[PDB]
Amino acid sequence: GKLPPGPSPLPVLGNLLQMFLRLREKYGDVFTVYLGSRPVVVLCGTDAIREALVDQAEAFSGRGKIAVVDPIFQGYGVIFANGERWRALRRFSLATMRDFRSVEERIQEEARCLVEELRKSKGALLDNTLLFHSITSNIICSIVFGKRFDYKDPVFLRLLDLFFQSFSLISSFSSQVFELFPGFLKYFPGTHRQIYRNLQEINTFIGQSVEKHRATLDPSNPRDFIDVYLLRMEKDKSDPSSEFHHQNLILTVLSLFFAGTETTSTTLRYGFLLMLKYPHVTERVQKEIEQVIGSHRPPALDDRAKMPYTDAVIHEIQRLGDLIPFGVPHTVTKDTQFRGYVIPKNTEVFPVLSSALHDPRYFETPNTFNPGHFLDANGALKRNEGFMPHSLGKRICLGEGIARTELFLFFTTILQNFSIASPVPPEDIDLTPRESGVGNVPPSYQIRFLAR
Ligand code: HEM
Ligand SMILES: Clc1ccc(-c2cnc[nH]2)cc1
Repeated sequence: GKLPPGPSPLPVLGNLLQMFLRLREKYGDVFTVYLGSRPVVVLCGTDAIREALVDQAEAFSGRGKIAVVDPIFQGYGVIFANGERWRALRRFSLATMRDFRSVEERIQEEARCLVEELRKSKGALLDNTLLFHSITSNIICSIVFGKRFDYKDPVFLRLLDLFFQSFSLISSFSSQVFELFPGFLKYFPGTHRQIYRNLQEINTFIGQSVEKHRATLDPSNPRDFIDVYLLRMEKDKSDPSSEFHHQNLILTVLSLFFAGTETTSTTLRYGFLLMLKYPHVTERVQKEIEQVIGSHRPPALDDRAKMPYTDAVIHEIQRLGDLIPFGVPHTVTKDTQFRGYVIPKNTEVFPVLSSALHDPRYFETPNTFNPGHFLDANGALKRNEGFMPHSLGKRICLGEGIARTELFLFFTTILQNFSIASPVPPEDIDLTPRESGVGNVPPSYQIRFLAR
């Protein structure tokens, strides 16, 4: 057969001289795009993403490559694995992170520390970027290492700087050009060398933690993901077919930090910029916190079901946020039939999540902040099929539950204790991203946390 429609490519440049959502109106919801010397099928709109990821879930359950980090991951780890490797790691990961209320108690604890830290500034202007990277890194440190770090620790901070520098280098023009031609640019200096060095330095720290965990291991009292994985690693020691080896341990742990920090942190950074721009919304979240939780006890995950306005605001922050606008690349596991077109085995697929989050079928005002998008006539929370910020299908975000608990407990715990102000008036606040790509990031801003 033939691949979906699209612009006619060129020998090596592919469709370079024709550069996803731009091409949609001419070719359609599903089209073929050549990113140099490789073809990609793009899925635009809620229904075409749902058709592929939900209706043909096993076929679209493959994972593609991100050329700038593929030299680190090399198909290992829970995010970038495929086939049996992926199934075994994902199954083990859901099971272990589910075995350790404790993720909620640790998020509550991390929110109590954040309040304590914001209270020391005493209403001073600060850039919350570093503290939001720190609380989301501390939830994973707690899960994978069985402990958290102090916000003023220089070991912790040196690893964050180096790590968050990598996300900025990944979602950049330099790295975007690398994706189009990495078989040629790998031989020259570029951001790929810095991304490589920064993630190798974090892998070295993970490797040290794993040997320290093994050296202090109590097999009858596992305390975290690494301990559990080391016990599965000694169980499967005899089987050479086992996926539970050292290379998958380091790159699974890296995968959880790579995925579990940047995006949640930015969601919180973006949310506080919207709460600065729309104080009537922040005031209303505080009114709802005051009625359900009050001012003495801290927020708990059970409070969310009784706080639909706050819950709707958080949905709208993720929707308008649109942090992963093209999704994480997929691949077809076989030669698939899709809308009359034939997608050959191993072809890369891009579920353009942004086109679902801004779909005018499901959102009255797609480009405007409207918490009413998730509230019905009775003031109750309603969800629609356009809301897919964590994607869907078999590759659906493994930390969806963690991420959603973090946003609830950090937004409400901060707002119960603090009000916010900025030198920029609400009407002059801009929400333009700082660096687009695999991970959206908004512009840096200043904010005061005023104790109540
Ligand atoms: C607001 C925060 C977050 C957002 C918007 C988000 C979004 C996404 C998206 C769009 C994908 C791609 C799914 C696909 O390939 O179709 C994904 C995958 C993934 N997420 Fe997240 N995520 C968030 C937080 C987290 C957290 C906190 C964790 C870890 C605790 C995590 C772990 C993962 C993993 C391991 C994958 C790969 C799943 C697989 O390939 O099987 N994420 N996420
Ligand atoms: Cl290349 C890439 C891979 C995974 C993520 C991710 C998963 N969940 C949150 N972030 C982001 C970017």
